[PDB]
Amino acid sequence: HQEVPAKFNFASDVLDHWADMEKAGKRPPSPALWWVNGKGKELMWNFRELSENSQQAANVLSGACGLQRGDRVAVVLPRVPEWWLVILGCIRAGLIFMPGTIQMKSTDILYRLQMSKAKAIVAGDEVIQEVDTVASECPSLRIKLLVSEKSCDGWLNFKKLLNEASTTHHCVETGSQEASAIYFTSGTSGLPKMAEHSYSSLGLKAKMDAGWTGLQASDIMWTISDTGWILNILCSLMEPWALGACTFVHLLPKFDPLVILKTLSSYPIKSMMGAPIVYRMLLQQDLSSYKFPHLQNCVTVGESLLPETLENWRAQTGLDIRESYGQTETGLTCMVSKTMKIKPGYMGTAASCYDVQIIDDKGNVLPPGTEGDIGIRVKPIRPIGIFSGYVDNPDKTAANIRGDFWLLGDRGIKDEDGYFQFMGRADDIINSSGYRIGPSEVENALMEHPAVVETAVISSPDPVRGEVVKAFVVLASQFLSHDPEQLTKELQQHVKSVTAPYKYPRKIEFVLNLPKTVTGKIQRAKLRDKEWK
Ligand SMILES: CCCC(=O)SCCNC(=O)CCNC(=O)[C@@H](O)C(C)(C)COP(=O)(O)OP(=O)(O)OC[C@H]1O[C@@H](n2cnc3c(N)ncnc32)[C@H](O)[C@@H]1OP(=O)(O)O
Ligand SMILES: Nc1ncnc2c1ncn2[C@@H]1O[C@H](COP(=O)(O)O)[C@@H](O)[C@H]1O
Repeated sequence: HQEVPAKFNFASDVLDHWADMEKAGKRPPSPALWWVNGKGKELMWNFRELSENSQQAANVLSGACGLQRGDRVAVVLPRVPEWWLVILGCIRAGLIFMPGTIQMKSTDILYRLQMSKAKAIVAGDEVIQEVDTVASECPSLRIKLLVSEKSCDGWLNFKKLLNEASTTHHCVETGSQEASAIYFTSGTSGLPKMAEHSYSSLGLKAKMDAGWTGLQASDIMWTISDTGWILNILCSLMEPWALGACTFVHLLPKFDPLVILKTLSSYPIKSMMGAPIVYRMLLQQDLSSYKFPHLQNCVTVGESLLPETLENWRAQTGLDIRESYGQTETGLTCMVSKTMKIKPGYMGTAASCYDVQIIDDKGNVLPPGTEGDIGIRVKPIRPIGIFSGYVDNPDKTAANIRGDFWLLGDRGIKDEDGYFQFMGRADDIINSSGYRIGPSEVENALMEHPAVVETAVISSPDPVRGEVVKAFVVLASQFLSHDPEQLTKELQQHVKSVTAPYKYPRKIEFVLNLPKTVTGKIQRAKLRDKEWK
């Protein structure tokens, strides 16, 4: 059960509120999207322009391309304004948007198009070849829209059609619970599932969290993220636009901490969001060379924020980092808001929609100080912000419900004030530098190589990245004579070539056998335990 309005749409109910206010002269034209490429190109839309231009977006998707309410549109773009325009476009036209990363390889993309039966893909120069390799294998795929300075046979020209489109679109009266986005999400075993979010679970939820960061209507916030991750829709797009604030985007084509540091010291960025690894890379630089007195709010999600990282950032910049915690399925689940005291090593308290608790094997709420499983009350009322379920897979959804609670799959402890401390993933999912990696994905990749007869992929402790993907590999005997170091690199290269490179095995150990259950299932937990300390 849920307690929402019957209808909601971020675009008509939030974005267009800010456009009208400018139109009505009740607010001056206020910056919404400020994009830079680092090479001297900058573009800015105020809220009217953002509105007008994304209505153009919607008319491209629904008029030119004929996409219809409920159709699914894959979106694989780098950090260019058109991602924001397209996403808004989908929201207006009632299209289900499915972001992914430009790190994807052809098989990654095939898997998503076939699984989702997408009717459209909106891509850039990065993956176009990749897509063309597999498009003929996707019978539901009708529309291929390319965001590029070049045109290409078989691709519609987004930037041209956009410019040709009307600035008036009639926004669809989308329902609160109606599908708006699918985000593919990795699991403890098997390949990625389709996590479906509603118009409310993203848009209403973000409206209600808006401000936790410390952002005000007149500030600029820079979220540093691949456009594919849910971080992007919630913090780069919805958080600021809920408040009428401006969102900053740097193409940041190579993730360069020095460019980050120069950007912070050259623009009036008030808030920044990024995974802890971003703050760690930044700390490896010489921050004395930079000053950014305008920056006041630094937040993080995706990984545990190390007390030492928190400490050093404070020492080196005079600023706190306020942590938050969540997953694709739940969004922002816990946070340290601007006014809360920071407890090093704790990720904050429940998002305001959520009853978050530590729960036992039978689903009972545990007392403070007791380790258990972290859970969001979803019965009898399902809170605004929880996703709608795994598409086509209600069993897997049912499988993460225990009693009245949805299970995050993380262990934790709750203190006396309701602050949560993360105590580890309870399953085989790997978290490496803020990525959520399914072990089967990396295993299948390795198994394609003739050298690998059997493999198990588990997490390995790493100072810098927290945790890295490690493979245990049983070798085809022919290969026992190869140089190990050479063979390791060959295998690493192989994984990187067939699936998004971020998941490759940074460590590989060759072994004669993998431990198993009497039923013949590999005991990753066993390997994982031995690998830690
Ligand atoms: C409510 C929940 C919200 C959320 O938290 S959503 C989750 C948020 N998570 C994140 O944002 C993840 C953030 N972390 C990162 O982005 C980091 O990985 C970070 C900061 C960019 C550092 O990245 P890098 O080490 O440069 O690269 P990477 O860690 O992504 O690993 C990729 C490996 O492969 C390479 N690669 C990348 N693109 C490639 C390409 N197109 N072709 C061939 N190779 C490529 C890359 O060099 C790296 O390999 P290597 O370490 O150099 O051997
Ligand atoms: N603040 C944090 N501390 C520790 N782990 C986190 C934090 N935020 C996110 N995670 C991990 O990342 C997962 C979410 O991955 P994703 O679904 O890609 O957002 C969670 O289930 C946690 O395992």
